[PDB]
Amino acid sequence: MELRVGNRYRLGRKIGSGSFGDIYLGTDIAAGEEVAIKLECVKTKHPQLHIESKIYKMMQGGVGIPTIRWCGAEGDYNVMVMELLGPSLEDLFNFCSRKFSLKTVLLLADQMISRIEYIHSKNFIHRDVKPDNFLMGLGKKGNLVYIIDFGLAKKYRDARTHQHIPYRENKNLTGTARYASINTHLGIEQSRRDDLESLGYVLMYFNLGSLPWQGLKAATKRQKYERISEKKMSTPIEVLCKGYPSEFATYLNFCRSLRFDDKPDYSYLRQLFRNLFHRQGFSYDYVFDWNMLKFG
Amino acid sequence: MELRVGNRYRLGRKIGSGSFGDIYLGTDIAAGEEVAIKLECVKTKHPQLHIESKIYKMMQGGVGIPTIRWCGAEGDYNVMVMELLGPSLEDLFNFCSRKFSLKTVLLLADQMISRIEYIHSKNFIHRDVKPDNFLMGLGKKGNLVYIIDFGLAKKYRDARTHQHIPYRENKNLTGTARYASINTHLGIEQSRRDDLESLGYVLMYFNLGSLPWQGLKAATKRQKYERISEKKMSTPIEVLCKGYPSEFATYLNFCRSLRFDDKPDYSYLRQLFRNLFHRQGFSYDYVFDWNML
Repeated sequence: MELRVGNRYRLGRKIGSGSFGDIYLGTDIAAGEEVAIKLECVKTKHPQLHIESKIYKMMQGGVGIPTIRWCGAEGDYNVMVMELLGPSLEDLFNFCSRKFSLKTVLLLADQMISRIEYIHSKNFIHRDVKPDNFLMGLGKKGNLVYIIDFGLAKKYRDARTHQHIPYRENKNLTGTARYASINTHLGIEQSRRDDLESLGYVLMYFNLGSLPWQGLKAATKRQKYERISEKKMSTPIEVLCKGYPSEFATYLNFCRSLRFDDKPDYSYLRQLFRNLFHRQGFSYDYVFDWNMLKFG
Repeated sequence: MELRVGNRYRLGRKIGSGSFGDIYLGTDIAAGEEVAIKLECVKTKHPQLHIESKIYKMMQGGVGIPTIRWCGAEGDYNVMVMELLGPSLEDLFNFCSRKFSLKTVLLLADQMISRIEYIHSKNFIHRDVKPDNFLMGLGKKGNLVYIIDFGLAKKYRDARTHQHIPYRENKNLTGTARYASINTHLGIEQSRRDDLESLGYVLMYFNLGSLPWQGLKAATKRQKYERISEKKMSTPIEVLCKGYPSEFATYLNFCRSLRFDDKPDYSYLRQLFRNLFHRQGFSYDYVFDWNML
């Protein structure tokens, strides 16, 4: 027979995986809406999915935040049902043969910095900023970048008093070593500035095709991240951003300078890229590389 | 047979002397890792080790604080094993022909000011700030400045009431006289302002290569101190910092004006240098002087 979670959610193909497990394609039969079901094995060891849902619900209403359909349990699984979105930026990147033009990077950067700014206004740091955790909407929302996966996210200040978490060393879960900030590598607690730094890397990855510390291929020993850490701290911003508009190097440097508790000047950051956008004479249409690909 | 402390670490070369003990090289036989061993003879008239191990423990979790591995009582000694770290800022200074470039000095100044700030948030004052008490980490943490040696550390306010300690004078000089603040030389009770003033002299030591009171000939130690104090008190900060970015002069001045119980504004003090780092067009890379050799 057919497999249906909840009652209304027809389970489907395994379309991917996230932090708390796998992401399956599903269908709300009682509504005919294709949705995304994420299910974590009831008792793994650290049942973090009931936590992620909480965050999504705190962010509910924000621009570019996926809507949650249902949260609950079904046997050996606790399922979260959320809005199915378009391809991730990684998919689109590969789709474009791993080549984003400056305009698209600038067009994207503007929205990515806004999603990041929003999570922070709600007292949280994302902690795992990568091209996979951003998706494009569908249909009418086709030009809006969405931010997903609040698995490694953390509250960085009291939601009432707004008192920032203290400066100490990390005793938590880390994200992708490839887009990690230098502090993450130094073993320091992550905060607002670190989310923006990784973005600097995501942006440079989109411009470069791949990062310099990417694919070092180390030995069988436990830490390959030691090489990444090194390659990363040894590669100066001026060399990394070589051959590109200074706004990118100026972006990374600024983020590196910020103190653990400084509130970032987001507008300044949006300002750098917009000025460059207007300079190169770009129209602010939401026509991206992947839209032009249909004509060659 | 082989010298084995607590049946866990083999003892090695004495690599120095802490505030009240000797630091020996050690090897966690099991994990093979290199550690640092501090020893205090049980028959000491002024046991501090049990006090110091406690302080390191309170400090645990802070950025740049060394880890204590084990504490044990051997036959004739009390033992405190802690993680071994990299070279100190003195060993690197000397390695670098005793010359630190502006950005290396600024990049360190920021971390050094963070550590002191941290300790103060824990209700303690270091009271012996010098380059020897600052060590770089190992491997990936090799870009992190650590603070060590809490042997002379004193609590400056109640752990609960936060009632700052009383003003007292006629005290004795505590710490290296070369970096000791003018107040320390005047036998005045130490507080937060003193830890930061001394850090000031440490920065200029890195800039200048030597300090105006360093090298005075004297036989008697109190005579030594008397001379050092004289030169120090008689050397204008404006003159001292001659030719270096005013920020340093601004720093020492600020420090020498905080009232005894004043809560230093560590952000302003850091903002000076971060602003200077910025005006010099310095970029944020973790490559230091010693890395260009």
